[PDB]
Amino acid sequence: RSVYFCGSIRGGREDQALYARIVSRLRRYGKVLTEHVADGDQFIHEQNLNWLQQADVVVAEVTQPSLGVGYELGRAVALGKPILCLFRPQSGRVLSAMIRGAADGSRFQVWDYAEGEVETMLDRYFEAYL
Amino acid sequence: RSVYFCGSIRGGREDQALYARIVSRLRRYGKVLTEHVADGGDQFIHEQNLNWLQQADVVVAEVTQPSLGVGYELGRAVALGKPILCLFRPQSGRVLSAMIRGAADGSRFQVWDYAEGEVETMLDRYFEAYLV
Ligand SMILES: CC(C)CCNc1ncnc2c1ncn2[C@@H]1O[C@H](COP(=O)(O)O)[C@@H](O)[C@H]1O
Ligand SMILES: CC(C)CCNc1ncnc2c1ncn2[C@@H]1O[C@H](COP(=O)(O)O)[C@@H](O)[C@H]1O
Repeated sequence: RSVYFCGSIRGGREDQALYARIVSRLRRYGKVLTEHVADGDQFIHEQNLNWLQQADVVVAEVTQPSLGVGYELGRAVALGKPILCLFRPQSGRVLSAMIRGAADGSRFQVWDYAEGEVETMLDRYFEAYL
Repeated sequence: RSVYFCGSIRGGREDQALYARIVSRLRRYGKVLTEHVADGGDQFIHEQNLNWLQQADVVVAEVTQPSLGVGYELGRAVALGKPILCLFRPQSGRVLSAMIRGAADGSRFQVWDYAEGEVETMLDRYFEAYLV
C-alpha cells in the first residue's frame, strides 16, 4: 500500500517526464511516498530513509545513473524490501553490473522495457506480485 | 587493514586518473579489494564485490561522477556499519547527491570536499586522525 519510487535528480533530469508517468501509474497500486522525484541534505536523507523504512515496495527507474537511486536500492535491499528496477536499453547505456547483478528471485527484479510500455510493465508487475 | 574503493564505471570514466591516484594512496593504509576500478557476468561481479564489502574494514568512495553502483555500494556498506569516507570534487561544477551528502553522520559516514591536487594528503589525514 506504500510505494517508494526512485529516480535520478542530481544525476540528471533527462527522464523527468517519464518519472511523472511512472509516479502517476504507481498511484493506482499504492500511496507514492516520493512524489518529489516527479516534480538541507541532512533533512532530505532522514526524510527519505523514514519513507524507505515504511515502504512496502520499492520501484526504481535505473536508466539515468544516480548516486541517490543506487543508495536507495542498497538501503532497500538491506531492509528486505521487494524491489523492481526499470531499465531502458534503447538509451544506449549499459546498466551498472551492481544493479543488474543484484537481481535475485522475486525479491529484486530488473526489467528491460521500451519507453512507450512503461505503464503496461508496471501493471504487469503489480498484478503478478502485488 | 582492508579497504574497499568505490568509483564510477558504467556511470562514466571521466575521473579515472583520480581513481588511480586514490587507489595508489590507499595502498599505504591497507590492501585495496577493488583495484580494478582504477584500470564473468553481472551476477558474479555483484557477489564478488558484496563479499569484499562485507569483509572490508573501511569504505572509500569517490562520489563526483554519479553512479548507480557506487551509490549501491554505499547503501549496502551503511547498513553493514562500515566506516565510510566519500570524496567529492566541487570544481567539477556538480552538486553532490542529497542522499550522499545527507548520509554524513559522525565518524561512520564522512563526506569530504577536495581540490584535485590535495586528494593524497586528504587520504593521509583521514587515516591518520579521522578513522575510528
Ligand atoms: C525538499 C526537496 C524536495 C528537495 C529536493 N531534494 C530531494 N528531495 C527529495 N528526494 C531527493 C532529493 N534529492 C534526492 N532525492 C532522492 O534521491 C534520489 C535521487 O538521487 P540523485 O539526486 O543523487 O540523482 C531520488 O530517488 C530521491 O528519492
Ligand atoms: C565490461 C565492464 C565495463 C565491466 C565492469 N564490471 C565491473 N567489474 C568490477 N566491478 C564493477 C564493475 N561494474 C561495477 N563495479 C563496481 O560498482 C561500482 C561502479 O558501478 P557503476 O558501473 O554503476 O558506475 C564500482 O565501485 C565497482 O567497484
